[PDB]
Amino acid sequence: HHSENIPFSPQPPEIHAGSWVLMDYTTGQILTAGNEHQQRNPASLTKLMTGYVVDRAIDSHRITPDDIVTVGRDAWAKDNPVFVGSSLMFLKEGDRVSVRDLSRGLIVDSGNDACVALADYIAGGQRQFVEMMNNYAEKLHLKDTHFETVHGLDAPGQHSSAYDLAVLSRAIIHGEPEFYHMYSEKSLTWNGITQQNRNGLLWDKTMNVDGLKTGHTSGAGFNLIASAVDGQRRLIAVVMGADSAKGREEEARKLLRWGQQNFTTVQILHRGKKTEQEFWMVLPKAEIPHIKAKAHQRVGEIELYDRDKQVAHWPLVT
Repeated sequence: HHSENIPFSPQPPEIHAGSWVLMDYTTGQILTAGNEHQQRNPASLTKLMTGYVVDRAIDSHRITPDDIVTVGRDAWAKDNPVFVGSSLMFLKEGDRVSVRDLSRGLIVDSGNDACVALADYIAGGQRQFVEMMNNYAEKLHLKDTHFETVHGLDAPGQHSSAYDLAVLSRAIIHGEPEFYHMYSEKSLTWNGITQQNRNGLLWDKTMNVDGLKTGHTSGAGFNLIASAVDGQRRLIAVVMGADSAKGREEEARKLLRWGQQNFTTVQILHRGKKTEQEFWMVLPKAEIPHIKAKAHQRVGEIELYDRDKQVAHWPLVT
């Protein structure tokens, strides 16, 4: 399924980073969070939004992943100082490439060239694509978020928040199914060059992480967006401003592990003896044995209890 405060929530672990959000997928509920709204430069994480515009372009049928795109000199790292040092798909002017293979270059390689080529194809140009990136931050209520460039390079004005990126990540996971799946592909070969997905957590042999993206912000630490499944439930950990690359891996998997062991996401409501609503909730596992629920329409209300404390309330029907 996809949709204030968690009752009797155990104490959060201490988190060594600037900012953090651990969020539930089904509900969007924050399980824990520190300094989550502080404006911080996202660096390459801007590319989550870039992929999202591509996803939404496919979803509205304006493009298709089979569409054959021609690479302008725009999307070629030779002669563009904007690109040197940065990560690339290594496209050449005159290359004819699928939307799909450009989406893989974006995601798996974090290809800055690929962003430009997708941008020109999708909006007709770089600045119109950023207009769309800002329109989709505004639709999604990313109140701390503003973009300037299609790849996050040469963009000192751009900014986001741990919270906003949690929200954007949930929208990404909830979009086109085969788009999100490309975040889990471990490698891409393009024009004779093979490169590795930079998200180390994908190879973790203790979870099912199909996560998003890692990054770094000149003089503001190390950042991460992971997401993990366990059975029928998904968590999203954003970490920002960790000391070191090893920190953000350990802090992100410390968050997700504490999420996984101590909480569950459950179906409270459905169709029966008590609603018209289906309703899902994030609860501590220790709280599951303590939850109690005390013409066409009707006139009472349902009052959900955890132990002897009411938490939420909805009308009573039939």
